[PDB]
Amino acid sequence: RPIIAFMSDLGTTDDSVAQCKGLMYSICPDVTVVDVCHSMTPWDVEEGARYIVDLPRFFPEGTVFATTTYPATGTTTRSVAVRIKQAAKGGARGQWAGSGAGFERAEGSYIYIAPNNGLLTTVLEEHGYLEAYEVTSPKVIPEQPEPTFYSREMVAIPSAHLAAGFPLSEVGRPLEDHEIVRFNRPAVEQDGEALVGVVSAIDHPFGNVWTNIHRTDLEKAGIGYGARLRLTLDGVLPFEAPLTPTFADAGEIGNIAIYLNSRGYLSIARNAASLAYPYHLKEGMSARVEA
Amino acid sequence: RPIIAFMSDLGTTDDSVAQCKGLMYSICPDVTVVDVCHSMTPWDVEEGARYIVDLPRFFPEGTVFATTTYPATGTTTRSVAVRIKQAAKGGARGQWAGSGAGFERAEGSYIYIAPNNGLLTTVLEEHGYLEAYEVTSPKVIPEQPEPTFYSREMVAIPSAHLAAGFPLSEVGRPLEDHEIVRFNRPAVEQDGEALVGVVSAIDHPFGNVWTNIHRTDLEKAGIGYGARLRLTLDGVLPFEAPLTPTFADAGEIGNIAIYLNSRGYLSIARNAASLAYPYHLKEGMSARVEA
Amino acid sequence: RPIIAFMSDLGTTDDSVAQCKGLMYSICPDVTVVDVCHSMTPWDVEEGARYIVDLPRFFPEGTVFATTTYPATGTTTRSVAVRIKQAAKGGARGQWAGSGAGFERAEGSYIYIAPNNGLLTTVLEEHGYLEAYEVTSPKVIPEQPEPTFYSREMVAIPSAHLAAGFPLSEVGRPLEDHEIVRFNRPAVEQDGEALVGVVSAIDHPFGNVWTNIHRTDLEKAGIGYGARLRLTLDGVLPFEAPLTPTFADAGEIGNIAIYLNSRGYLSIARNAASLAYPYHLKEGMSARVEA
Amino acid sequence: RPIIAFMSDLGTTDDSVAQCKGLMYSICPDVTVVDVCHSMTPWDVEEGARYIVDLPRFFPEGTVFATTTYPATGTTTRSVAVRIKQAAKGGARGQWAGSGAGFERAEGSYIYIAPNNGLLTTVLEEHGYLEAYEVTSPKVIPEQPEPTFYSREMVAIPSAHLAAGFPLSEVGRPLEDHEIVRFNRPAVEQDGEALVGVVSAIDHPFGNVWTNIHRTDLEKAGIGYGARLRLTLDGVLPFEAPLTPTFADAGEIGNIAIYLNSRGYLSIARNAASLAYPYHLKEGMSARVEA
Amino acid sequence: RPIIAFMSDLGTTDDSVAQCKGLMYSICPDVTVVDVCHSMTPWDVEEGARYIVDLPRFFPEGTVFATTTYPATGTTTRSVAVRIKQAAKGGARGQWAGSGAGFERAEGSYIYIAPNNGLLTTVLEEHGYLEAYEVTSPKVIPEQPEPTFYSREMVAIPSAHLAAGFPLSEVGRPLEDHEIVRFNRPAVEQDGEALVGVVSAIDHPFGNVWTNIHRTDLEKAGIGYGARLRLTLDGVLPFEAPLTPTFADAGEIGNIAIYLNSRGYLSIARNAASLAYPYHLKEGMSARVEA
Amino acid sequence: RPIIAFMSDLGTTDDSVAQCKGLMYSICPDVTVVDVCHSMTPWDVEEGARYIVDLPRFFPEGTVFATTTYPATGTTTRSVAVRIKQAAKGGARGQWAGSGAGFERAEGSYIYIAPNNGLLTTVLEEHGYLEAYEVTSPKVIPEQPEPTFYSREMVAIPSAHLAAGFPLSEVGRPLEDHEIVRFNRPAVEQDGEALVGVVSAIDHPFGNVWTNIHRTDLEKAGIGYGARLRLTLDGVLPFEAPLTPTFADAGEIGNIAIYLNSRGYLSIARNAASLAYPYHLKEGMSARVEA
Ligand SMILES: Nc1ncnc2c1ncn2[C@@H]1OC[C@@H](O)[C@H]1O
Ligand SMILES: Nc1ncnc2c1ncn2[C@@H]1OC[C@@H](O)[C@H]1O
Ligand SMILES: Nc1ncnc2c1ncn2[C@@H]1OC[C@@H](O)[C@H]1O
Ligand SMILES: Nc1ncnc2c1ncn2[C@@H]1OC[C@@H](O)[C@H]1O
Ligand SMILES: Nc1ncnc2c1ncn2[C@@H]1OC[C@@H](O)[C@H]1O
Ligand SMILES: Nc1ncnc2c1ncn2[C@@H]1OC[C@@H](O)[C@H]1O
Repeated sequence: RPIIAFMSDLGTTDDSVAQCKGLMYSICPDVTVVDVCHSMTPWDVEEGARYIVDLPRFFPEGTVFATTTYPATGTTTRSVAVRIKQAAKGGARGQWAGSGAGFERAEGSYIYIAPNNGLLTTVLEEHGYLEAYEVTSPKVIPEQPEPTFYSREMVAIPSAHLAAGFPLSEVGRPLEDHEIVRFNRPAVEQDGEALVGVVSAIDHPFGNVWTNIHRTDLEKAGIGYGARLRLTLDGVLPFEAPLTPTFADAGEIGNIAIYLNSRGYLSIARNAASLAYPYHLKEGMSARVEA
Repeated sequence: RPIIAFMSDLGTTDDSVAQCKGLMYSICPDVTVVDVCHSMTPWDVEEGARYIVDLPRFFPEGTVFATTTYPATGTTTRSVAVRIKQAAKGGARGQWAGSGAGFERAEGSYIYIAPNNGLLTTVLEEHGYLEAYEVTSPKVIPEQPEPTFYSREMVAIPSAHLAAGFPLSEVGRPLEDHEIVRFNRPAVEQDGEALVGVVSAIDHPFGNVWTNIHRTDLEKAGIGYGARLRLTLDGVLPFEAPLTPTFADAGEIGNIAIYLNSRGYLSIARNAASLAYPYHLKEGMSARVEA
Repeated sequence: RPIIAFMSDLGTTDDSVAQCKGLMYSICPDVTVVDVCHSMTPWDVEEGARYIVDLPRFFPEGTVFATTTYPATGTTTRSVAVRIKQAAKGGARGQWAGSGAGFERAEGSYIYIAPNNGLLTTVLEEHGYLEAYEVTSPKVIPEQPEPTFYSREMVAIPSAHLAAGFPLSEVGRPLEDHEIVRFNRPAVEQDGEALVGVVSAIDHPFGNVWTNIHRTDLEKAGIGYGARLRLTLDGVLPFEAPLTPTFADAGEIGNIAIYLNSRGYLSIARNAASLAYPYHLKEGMSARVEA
Repeated sequence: RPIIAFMSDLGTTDDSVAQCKGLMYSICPDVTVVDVCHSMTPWDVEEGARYIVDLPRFFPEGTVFATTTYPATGTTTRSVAVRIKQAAKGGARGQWAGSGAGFERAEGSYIYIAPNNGLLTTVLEEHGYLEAYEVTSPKVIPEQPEPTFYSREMVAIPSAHLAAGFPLSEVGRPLEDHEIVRFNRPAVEQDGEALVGVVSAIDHPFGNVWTNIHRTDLEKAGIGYGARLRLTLDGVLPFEAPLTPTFADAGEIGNIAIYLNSRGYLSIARNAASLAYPYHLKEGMSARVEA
Repeated sequence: RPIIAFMSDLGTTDDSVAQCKGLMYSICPDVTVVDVCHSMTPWDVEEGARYIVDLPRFFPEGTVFATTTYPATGTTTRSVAVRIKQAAKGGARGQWAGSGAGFERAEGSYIYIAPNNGLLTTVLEEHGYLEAYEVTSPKVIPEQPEPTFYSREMVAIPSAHLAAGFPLSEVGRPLEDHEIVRFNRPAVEQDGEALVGVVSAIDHPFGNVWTNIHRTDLEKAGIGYGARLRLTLDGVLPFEAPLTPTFADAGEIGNIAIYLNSRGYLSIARNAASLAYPYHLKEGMSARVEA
Repeated sequence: RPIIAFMSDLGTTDDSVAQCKGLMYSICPDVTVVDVCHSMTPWDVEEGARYIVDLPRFFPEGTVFATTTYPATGTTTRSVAVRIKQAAKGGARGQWAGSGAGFERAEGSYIYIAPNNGLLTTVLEEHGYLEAYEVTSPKVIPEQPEPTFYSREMVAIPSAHLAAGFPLSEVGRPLEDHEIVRFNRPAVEQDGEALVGVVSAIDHPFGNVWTNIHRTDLEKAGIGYGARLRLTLDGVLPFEAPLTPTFADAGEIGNIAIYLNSRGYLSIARNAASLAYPYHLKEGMSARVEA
């Protein structure tokens, strides 16, 4: 029962994803293809990273993550296939996912395959890796790859072989760490008592505002649930609420909640109302938080 | 062979649904997860209800419906899990779904699990139920649920246990009928000869206009197929057409068709043209029909 | 391991696709339903055709394509079910899909079931067919089909029977060629030595512009890779670039690439930037190319 | 004391109109320049005609109307200057404008100067004319006119000379009637009992809907104030109301009023609410009235 | 040198305002018509009132304000014409307007003529009046007024007569105070020591936000310039700044300024940037201020 | 008969402009106020400059240009009042404006009064100046200026005094050239045979594209009417046409015209169609022209 969890920038409007999947079932008949999402901003590797980084703990060990935005499609670039180390806890607390105490996931239990364009930056940062290979073997990629469709040729296709039991180390040569492209993650800076970050994401479809200010950034400033915060967005929008676990703690529908999102990050929202949408709050806006 | 049909407000733009599915495949390795849709207006329980009420007769017996919009996520609230009674005939004529004479579905064959926020109102109204349980057992939900993600913790996760054969009566204590939250459904009023309802939905992607005026409401003012009807929307934009089975009966493309939709309700459309969109017709607009 | 690849105009916003899938699993329990897309412009048979024409080669043999926009729903019209002949190579070079030299598909290995409304025009043209039948048997369609939902009644339900091994020739009588509705595709017309076609698609989500000017139209005009092209769109907007295999060949991010798409047609893009969106380029705009 | 009323497509966003006015005050120091409007759809002669046809009876005798959209700017074309015959009664009843019994205007009291591109079609149709001259004399136009600004050179400038008392017959040679460009006006057709016209204008800023069905057309099918009428727009959106003098006769705010507008034409509106805007009703939509 | 200052809801897109002006010049040839604005939300008497209430002090004595939105056009309603009492100081400090110490205006120096529909509510409140009359005399209005155009018939035309020296008291009978329709203005309400009002206007084209919280409301709460204010808008968006005289006091371009507008009310802006537009702030949003 | 030509950023939607004008008539009873435009992008001094720079030749000598966007309102900044030197020819040719050979305007014949914020940069660059004074005298400005309305206090008010004959040199102290704020005009660069500039303006309401590439830039590259040009916009849109005097020279409606606009600058448009609007071409886009 192999699983490919499939995240791409291919959209939901044509047969692009179906082509990949058709090939996945062709190569790995017993595969279950699980869509992550296909609507990421094309070529936004940092956004794509966000949709794939917290996946492992939710999936059975041995799951293969075929994750791709491939702007360098048709070039001599080749994908990277990595076996991660830690599946890694997560969420507002830092816990295993599932009922009871959650599913503890073994180490070295997930493979990601992606363009080597930095899409896996946070995956490697947060999970670490045991081994990483360039995907070159004609056994797992086309000998004549479609130039404009490396997401299919260099990710979907080899992902299905990996899911089918194709040995990871046989995809091509091992890559040294410096050969794995990374994008830079701008740090949350200490600017006084304040933590200064950005709006990392508008949380669709709700219009919640996600920051790159992590629980760990907060914990080491002393900020926990109950702490009375000023969260300033866009330089000019204080917001003031206690840090609370959830939206409803804000009381009346529409009230401001400052909370920790399911990924573990400082967030702001309204209670059963959209914060971001009516006021056109966007990713990239500044986010400062002080107690 | 078990099936969970999954309806949420989680959107299709990030890994939220994928996190749920990964846990569903984790808990119930043989499961098939069928998306209903994930694009409902967040927190709009009445709209979510529309997407799930007609589902049972389409699905194999034993299907679990994991249905969720969870505005009260992170609160002490707990989901309700119900075995419905009748799968119930549906459509313009009221029939079993499928080839030949349709597939008759044994009673008690489907479980819904949902926030106990009234999402299941029309499910219970239309199918009845045999048993209802609060979902509280740590065998089916996290001991430390993500405060902001009860749709995962309190729906997706225990739905997978239910699909995996976890005895329904073991999820929590039985709920009495008055403990199951219901929303109020606006009645269709008789106003003289007229029937007064509402545009209950714009039928995307076609821009057909669905009202809450049922066929039973029509055959109460004498109205069957063939009847010249006047249908006014938003109080001002009126329409005249016979009540016909389908769009093409309007004749020319763009012509107004008044019909019964596939859920049995008085609707208005253009034949192979959008009615709602050019005129920005919206859900919530008054709808009056008179013969 | 039966597969139904499912392409409809049903959208992704309600339970319509789920109703179809439920019945698919009801009828063929071991089936895997693979979504192609569901977001096509309703009733645009030419567009629906693009999303289905090059599917066969990507899918395991025996795959059934359930492909439907059904504007004549509720009429006396009946679907056509065809077994196509050659699975047919594609891409910018014309190959079999997959790793290695790709995966050859035996002839007569795929069935399409569709409204008989021309949706299968390009499938038949490109693949040929071995047998075509009207879908009328109450073994495979409802005796009382829902008038407004033939996509489910006359495509979804019967496709599942076909996926389950119901003999194709027993679905109804054989259709002669002339009985299979076709749409006409406008030809690429000559104007001096310029090729005049149309923008056949904006390739979402990338904003690439696809024209109906094929590789054959080009190399029949002595235009090969490396050729300096002037591409005018909408009779106004001119672009000049050499013909190149892929986007990154344009050089800097945002530079114009004129290339052949993964479907084999003259297309235009910005490199890792969206061309169509900032300029509000649309399907149906004229496209003129010249050396 | 001379007045030039100035209607152009020059917009209100730059100094274009101001350049015209400066020259108008330069040439005719005592002049009063009255803006009609400057926001007409560029090059839409029929729309510009609407803005100028009803003007004469409102203005003191001797007023010059400088009316211009000039798509043929910079060509050998020359403006036409005409002394109209009758100032003509107007409105729903047809009357002189002003207090008491209105201000009767002597015949031959108004001059229009315009591109000879049909802008004056309805002016001539409704007022008749006494004399018409091509505007060519270097005493009233630049010897070296700005190619792209004939609205200034060939309208604003000579209009100011005319206001300054430059003899009209001295502007150029007389034009014969066939040399004055006219546009074709769609006739109002009798279709059974119905009258078929068009939405001739959306009446901004109110979103009232003006048709080209005249009161004379109405009192030809027997229709006067009080008559229950059915009015359909865009073929599909029909409306029923008595024909009433004014909006408030509809009773409640938002209620449909069918009336004769201030230019004598069958119109539809809501009472103190916008009709056109919520429904995106547009000029050019068919309009059928039947009693 | 008679002046009519003209404020209507007639828009700037057709000949409506020009028809009025033509008649104004017909009746009072030496008149200067000064446009206030013509773009007010149709029928929004409260909004119309804002554009006219502080005019008198800026205008030469004897100016007539012809001020009209006329939703009850064509009814038995007649306009009111009033001579106001004190021309009344204004601004953020309360002064006479002009160079030097400004220009004092004699009392009883201005006439407003308007629908009797409350448009003059704040004019009367702020200025008082010496005399008020119903406008009925066929000397100043048409005997056959155009039903849909009372703004012209019952405001424009009679204002020109008044501008021309037609005795005010001869326009019709005197109206008692109670006969002059007033609208109610919602009060700034107390909540703790916070002032709760509304966004009374988005100050176009700047995107400044004007509230109905007046200088008096503030310094009645012990809020003076230099006071640190928290201004929450729409019950969501918080801003903090000291109260300052002007925008540039915020410092950097784009910084928040909370200030008193040139009309004397608490307002909020970005310095030389638009506040309202990026945040889609609207008139009618709640505005809460607190020290 | 003094004239104030009045250009501001005050908009057309409230009483702001009327206040200024009221004061202008108060101070200079016999004044004619001529609106330039009031809809400039607030605080965009370069845009405002464009609306005022070519004004003088169109106006009678002695005209006063009250031109203002005043983001530094309420500060210790004071306006500059300048008497220009050359009225300066203009247009595609470089000619005097008016009928015959045009109105030659004497030198030193126009005064501009503006904030000293660089709004007059091009005015001074193109016309030169004879004298310039800071506007400080309480005879021409308020002693207590409205902080947020320096466009009225420091421009409209003193402009009316200047129009009334108030001696220019008495407004305040002479300013040295270095005290007159200028904005930088980026030069058109010679990059080969090419002239590289920008899109300086979208020419509303037509959607023509104006560049800052001047006839003088062209003449000294040898480019005149008839020259076959490639005009590349936005780096990726060649356009190719001869440089022609006017739009119609492009032939068919919608054809590309490259021409010299009425201000003397290289421009591109379609013939009686909008170039900029359908494709969302904007100011600030690159503009290269080569023969
Ligand atoms: N204009 C463009 N530029 C660069 N890459 C593009 C592109 N359009 C699609 N792709 C890539 O092709 C493989 C997909 O993943 C997508 O990122
Ligand atoms: N701002 C908000 N307020 C309340 N509930 C929210 C919310 N954002 C997401 N959810 C709920 O979190 C679980 C999802 O199903 C969603 O309904
Ligand atoms: N207004 C309309 N006119 C014609 N066909 C319609 C329609 N709405 C839905 N359908 C068809 O019903 C089956 C779906 O595939 C869809 O194409
Ligand atoms: N649909 C409508 N309802 C009510 N009044 C209207 C209207 N259209 C224009 N007017 C009024 O006619 C005089 C103008 O001032 C305008 O307010
Ligand atoms: N938010 C703002 N910031 C700076 N100046 C502003 C402003 N709103 C209006 N003005 C200026 O006030 C005088 C007008 O000319 C305008 O430019
Ligand atoms: N692109 C274009 N094509 C044709 N005429 C145009 C044009 N832009 C402005 N004008 C005309 O130039 C004089 C104005 O009145 C306007 O109609």
